[PDB]
Amino acid sequence: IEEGTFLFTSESVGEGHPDKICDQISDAVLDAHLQQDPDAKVACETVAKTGMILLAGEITSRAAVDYQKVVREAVKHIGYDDSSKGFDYKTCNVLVALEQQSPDIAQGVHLDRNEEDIGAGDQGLMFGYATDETEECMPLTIVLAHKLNAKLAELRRNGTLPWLRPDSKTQVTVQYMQDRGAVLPIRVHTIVISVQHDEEVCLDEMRDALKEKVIKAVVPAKYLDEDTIYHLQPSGRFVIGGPQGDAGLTGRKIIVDTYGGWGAHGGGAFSGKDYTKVDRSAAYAARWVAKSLVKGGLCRRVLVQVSYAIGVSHPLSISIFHYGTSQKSERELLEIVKKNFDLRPGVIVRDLDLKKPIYQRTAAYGHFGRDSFPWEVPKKLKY
Amino acid sequence: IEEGTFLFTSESVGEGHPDKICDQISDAVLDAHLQQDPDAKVACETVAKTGMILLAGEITSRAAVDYQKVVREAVKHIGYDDSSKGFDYKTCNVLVALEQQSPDIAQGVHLDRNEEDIGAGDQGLMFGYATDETEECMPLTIVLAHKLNAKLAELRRNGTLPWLRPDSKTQVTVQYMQDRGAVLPIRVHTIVISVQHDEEVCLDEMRDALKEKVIKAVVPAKYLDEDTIYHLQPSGRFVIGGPQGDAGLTGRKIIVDTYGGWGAHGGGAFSGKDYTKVDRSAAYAARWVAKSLVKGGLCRRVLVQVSYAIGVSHPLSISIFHYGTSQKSERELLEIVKKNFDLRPGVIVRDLDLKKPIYQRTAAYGHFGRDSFPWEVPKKLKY
Ligand SMILES: COc1ccc(N2Cc3cnc(NCC4CC4)nc3[C@]3(CCN(Cc4ccn[nH]4)C3)C2=O)cc1
Ligand SMILES: COc1ccc(N2Cc3cnc(NCC4CC4)nc3[C@]3(CCN(Cc4ccn[nH]4)C3)C2=O)cc1
Ligand SMILES: C[S@@+](CC[C@H](N)C(=O)[O-])C[C@H]1O[C@@H](n2cnc3c(N)ncnc32)[C@H](O)[C@@H]1O
Ligand SMILES: C[S@@+](CC[C@H](N)C(=O)[O-])C[C@H]1O[C@@H](n2cnc3c(N)ncnc32)[C@H](O)[C@@H]1O
Ligand SMILES: [Cl-]
Ligand SMILES: [Cl-]
Ligand SMILES: [Cl-]
Ligand SMILES: [Cl-]
Repeated sequence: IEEGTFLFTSESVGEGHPDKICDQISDAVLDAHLQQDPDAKVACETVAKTGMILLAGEITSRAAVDYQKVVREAVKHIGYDDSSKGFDYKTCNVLVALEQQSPDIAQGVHLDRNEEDIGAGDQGLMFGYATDETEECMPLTIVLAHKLNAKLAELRRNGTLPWLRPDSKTQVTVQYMQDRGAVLPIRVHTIVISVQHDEEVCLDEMRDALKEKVIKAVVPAKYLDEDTIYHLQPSGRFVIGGPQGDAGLTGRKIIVDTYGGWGAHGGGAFSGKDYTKVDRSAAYAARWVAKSLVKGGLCRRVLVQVSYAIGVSHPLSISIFHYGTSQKSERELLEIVKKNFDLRPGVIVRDLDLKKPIYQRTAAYGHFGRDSFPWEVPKKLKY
Repeated sequence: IEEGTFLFTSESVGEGHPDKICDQISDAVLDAHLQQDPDAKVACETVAKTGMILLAGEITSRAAVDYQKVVREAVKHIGYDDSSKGFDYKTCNVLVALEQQSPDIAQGVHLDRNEEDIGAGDQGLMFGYATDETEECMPLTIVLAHKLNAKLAELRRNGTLPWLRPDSKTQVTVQYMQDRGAVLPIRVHTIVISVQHDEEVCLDEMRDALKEKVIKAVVPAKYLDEDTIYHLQPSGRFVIGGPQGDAGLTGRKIIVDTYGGWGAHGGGAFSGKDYTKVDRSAAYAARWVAKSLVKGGLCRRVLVQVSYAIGVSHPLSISIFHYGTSQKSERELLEIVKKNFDLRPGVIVRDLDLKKPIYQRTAAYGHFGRDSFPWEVPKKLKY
């Protein structure tokens, strides 16, 4: 490691990783409610183990939702459709333990409140991060990690590698060069890929395909060299997978959902939650602030913290850290943020269109850096 | 905010917060297995909702564990012992969905392996952090947040404030001064406390007690001033609480368990997992490295990243970032770490005594900065 350079690692998981199954189901449930009742109050956890999807949590909604159909359709989309794969949407158990939202929360947060003045749905802290090292303003480590999982699913679904199954994990270590507080990717140091597979395909066939058809189809050759380390199917066998291999829960992939270890995290999970839960809406808004600061040329890399008290609409405080990449001071950046953004949840909902039922699309491959969701479209800053 | 100073926020939760209930139950289950079989393979998730504790996951163990008794005793200790509190260990449902560990994982990780050479139980990334701003080398924001929750439980259990219930959350914002890469606490900017309570006590009595008997008994007066903001029972009413108010899951408080937003997090949860799951053992070891570097006078503040591939014993890479607080270079610090530590899980287990059934004690008030656990006792460094 040359002075002024360093390593960093991030991971991602595939659509059939059991924790990710749960995030996607939680958001399928949220979307189903929002399609009928844009003001649904949703706090839907999902738990997955062999043969079982359990929904647990709190929903107050005017919608009439068929949980059996919504869950099973989400599992079908993921690709768990036969007992030979370890899980089947047609024949699994779907159990439901859902109640109304606590009236004590409801009265303290949103009852008889003007929408713009709705209180935060909980206390908590949230961070937003952006880095100009990729065009979409995300760490390369996690971008590559996500793309490796997406490539697996693509080659599963197109029948190229029909021995693949939906459960996968990847991990990418990149060497970076310091650049005036920004970072510049140099090379890929190590790649890990583990993916569930059928009983017939042998290890050598898998490792060859993972290198030639997955890694080389994703990672630019300029980052790979004779010294890159590859751990491909390092466990040696991964036939049992999905929830049968490992329980899944909603909100157990919060670093995969965000910045891959870069930046910071306040702890809150996204999936299964409507916009009044600031764990999601304020994290989305903080990403939007950070990405706006970088795309607007004020920063090359930036971290934002916000925090809330349950029942209180305005953030308790906001702070900006620019890694030495701005000519503006911390105070000046905060002034710019305060003049251009309003981080009350009942204003974020409007700016980011957070009653729209697009949340299942966020629940795999990261919530940030993809598909021009509203929090990924920078706001033009006035100052 | 004077130039060179900044705000930071962290939160904590109490023993009866539903997510924390689940962490404690998961670790009660782990400890019960370890008491009989020090080599138990445990991956026990817990889910909590009104009237229900569900265990889901994978356990291969020679122990004979009474899950009904272990779960109910954990709930009793927390203090949920009557339907008037919303949850009762005597009369709740305890459901069990536990299978053996996947044989495909077992064969790739530990079967027929020398203990020192056991593979990591999963891939993943983990960070360790330490900061000399408190003697126990933890961020003041989270230390104060934890202590506020502990004070609530103390005054509940001693009968001082008998209207308190076990579910609580706190959040502390501190203003800091930059100090040569270290940080120096200046003042407490905002405190939030929400705690479940009985039907009889009024809001004013609670807010007065929270200020006079909780905050003043925890936070040094030197940090509190006329401008400190207090959000005490900000929702106005919190009679419904525990799992009845909000579902809980294991591993949904991973930032409360660690550094309160400081440092970084790799995503893995601790509770319910034996030492072969590097999400826990390598995070503990990385804390131990970081704390050793600060107590050994090499750093004032430091962040360490390690990462693994399933089935591979040695970390894929290690990196140290010292925030400008060391005279040694990054390369030199890494050399010192490599000469003094061995971060294979099958060596960490020995150094940190990770077959010992002490894990339920880690599962509330943070895993770090408390009680001189082995990862909190610095290693004397040779160099
Ligand atoms: C003059 O330009 C510069 C000057 C310095 C930097 N460096 C140098 C540097 C060197 N080593 C490591 N090793 C990784 C570690 C985890 C231990 N991390 C960094 C970080 C990148 C992640 N940083 C911490 C972090 C991680 C998550 N949140 N924050 C600090 C950084 O920024 C970049 C440009
Ligand atoms: C010369 O001495 C110095 C020079 C600079 C520092 N500062 C100055 C500073 C100023 N503002 C904020 N606002 C909080 C933000 C979240 C946005 N954070 C910092 C951090 C503390 C948390 N740091 C990021 C972080 C958070 C989690 N992981 N990393 C960076 C830091 O270190 C300290 C001593
Ligand atoms: C390794 S498991 C966690 C440990 C597990 N609960 C146990 O009982 O040991 C975490 C994830 O790794 C992946 N995985 C499961 N089986 C695997 C195998 N045989 N080889 C490699 N990765 C596997 C799946 O994505 C799974 O969700
Ligand atoms: C606010 S709840 C999360 C939102 C919830 N699932 C819902 O349906 O709106 C998260 C935590 O806040 C706390 N909490 C629950 N009821 C509360 C209330 N009435 N006032 C303040 N905090 C409360 C409990 O610690 C709970 O676990
Ligand atoms: Cl996992
Ligand atoms: Cl929620
Ligand atoms: Cl919570
Ligand atoms: Cl596990």
